[PDB]
Amino acid sequence: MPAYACQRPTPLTHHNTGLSEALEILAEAAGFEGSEGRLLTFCRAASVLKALPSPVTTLSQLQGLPHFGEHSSRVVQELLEHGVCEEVERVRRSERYQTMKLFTQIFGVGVKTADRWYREGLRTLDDLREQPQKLTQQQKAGLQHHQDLSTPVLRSDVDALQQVVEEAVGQALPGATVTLTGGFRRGKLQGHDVDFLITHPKEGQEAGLLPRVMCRLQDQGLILYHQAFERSFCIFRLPQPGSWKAVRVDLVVAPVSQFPFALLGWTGSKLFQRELRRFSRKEKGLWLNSHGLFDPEQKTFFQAASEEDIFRHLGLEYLPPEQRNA
DNA sequence: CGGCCTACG
DNA sequence: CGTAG
DNA sequence: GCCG
Ligand SMILES: [Mn+2]
Ligand SMILES: [Mn+2]
Ligand SMILES: [Mn+2]
Ligand SMILES: [Mn+2]
Ligand SMILES: [Mn+2]
Ligand SMILES: [Mn+2]
Ligand code: NA
Repeated sequence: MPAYACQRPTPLTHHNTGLSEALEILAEAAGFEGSEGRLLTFCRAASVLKALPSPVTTLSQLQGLPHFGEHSSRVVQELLEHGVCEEVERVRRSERYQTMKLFTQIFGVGVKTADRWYREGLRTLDDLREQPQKLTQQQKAGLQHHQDLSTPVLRSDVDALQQVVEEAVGQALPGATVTLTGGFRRGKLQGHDVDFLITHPKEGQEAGLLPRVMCRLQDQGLILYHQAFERSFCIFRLPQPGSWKAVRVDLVVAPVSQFPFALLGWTGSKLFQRELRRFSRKEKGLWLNSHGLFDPEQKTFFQAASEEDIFRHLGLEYLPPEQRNA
């Protein structure tokens, strides 16, 4: 088992679901306390289990696995022997965990804001609604739409949404294309939002595109909320039988020269991409982001025509999106 | 021990 | 500060 | 919390 998640296939469904979910609770809780290092170790340990070919049945099967030390091994041991880990359950029921989870779920609220509200004594959404002058416009939108935004987006919803985005994109710039990214591109059947990547085959034609797209979607009455720019974090009105629901949609524009890097970055998973950027820098001495791959010694950017090119540049076996579910 | 991804709005 | 994978 |  290699130490970096980008070095091994990780399928969407696997054989250690219960174990990985428990470690991800501890990862999430570490994030709420500002310990990004502990969050990373628990996320990485969970991801190792997702990549295994069969269920872990005995503690002995953890020896030699990367990111399993005393703490993560004790969690698994308690789950194997008792079906529950007391630490995990204590986190689950804790007021701190439940409230930080509730608050950070709000669009416009991060860990730092949620923690401040927690220290001020706030605990519920209605607490926040009874003091609305303290909220940003973004947070007000996130709170008004919170119920709809807590409802999973179905892959069945995504097709209809892509065609309306394509219509606006085609008026904004004929020939421009829309690609579904994020978790749906990795094969998820549900998600918390829809992610789209927009480009145009003629380099430079994409300049100034996203404002033109947003104006057109807004004129169609489809935009419930949005803030030159190249990323837009929106709330869209999506049809429903006899009504509609609010859905989070992210739109990103990239020049076609950067498209493989943007496709790779926006297809995720989040942990996969953090691990891939870490691997690039620490093992290969190259700097990766969603715009390109930089050699800081020769002062040059790698040209990529495909995701396959990027894996080759980095000396990694190619993984299709459905094996990037770290 | 230091490091932990790397951007844009 | 928020947001993205 | 774990790697290297
Ligand atoms: Mn170990
Ligand atoms: Mn026991
Ligand atoms: Mn998504
Ligand atoms: Mn998104
Ligand atoms: Mn850019
Ligand atoms: Mn996210
Ligand atoms: Na949030």
